[PDB]
Amino acid sequence: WQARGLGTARLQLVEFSAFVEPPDAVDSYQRHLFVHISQHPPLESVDVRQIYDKFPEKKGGLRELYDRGPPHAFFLVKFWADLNWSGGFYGVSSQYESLEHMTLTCSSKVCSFGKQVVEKVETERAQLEDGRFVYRLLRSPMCEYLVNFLHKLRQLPERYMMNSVLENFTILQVVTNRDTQELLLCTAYVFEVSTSERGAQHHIYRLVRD
Ligand SMILES: *CCC(=O)N1C[C@@H]2CCC[C@@H](Nc3ccc(C(F)(F)F)cc3)[C@@H]2C1
Repeated sequence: WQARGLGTARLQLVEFSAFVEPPDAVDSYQRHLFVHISQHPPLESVDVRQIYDKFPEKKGGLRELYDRGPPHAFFLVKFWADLNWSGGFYGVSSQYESLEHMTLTCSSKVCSFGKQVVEKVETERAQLEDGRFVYRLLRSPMCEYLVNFLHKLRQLPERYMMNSVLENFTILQVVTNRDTQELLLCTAYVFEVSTSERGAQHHIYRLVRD
């Protein structure tokens, strides 16, 4: 009964991307993906206690949320970001899918050294498509801390210096039913840089606890 991708039975992540389009994409289109999960054998498990220290610890960080439950909704995603590509569009697209009509509240907490730095909260409503309800947070503008972070991260004269910086940089991402405050999906993101000739890639774990 364990999860096999990023989703419960109540809410599945269809696709998520963070991308940049260069200014000349209006002439011939071109999209560079920093990170990408597409979802059109169990997932491995990571103890949630090992990554507690990387996330905030008062209200709406990991200890309270996991003790809130439900335990099966909690995932860790490890990203190898692609960091080779000035004034283009920096974007996040998310799609979710579900069997209910809900209203989704998506929080994205960005944490540096395990304390929250910026947070964006978005509301999306179900639109019914083909017997299933679809939630489309498409082409959301990436918030300006992270765009500035990416340019300065790219500058770094070593690739292992980027991984040192990204070690203390995490994103926590909580999706709730707006009406009823049920947690549907909590995903913790930890970050490495990819090499240039490799693309972006990801590994998805379930978060489990004793
Ligand atoms: C304030 C930022 C914001 O609104 N969001 C939402 C989106 C949610 C989670 C993914 C994240 N996008 C990024 C992924 C990866 C990188 C990096 F630096 F390449 F590893 C940057 C942004 C944003 C945060």
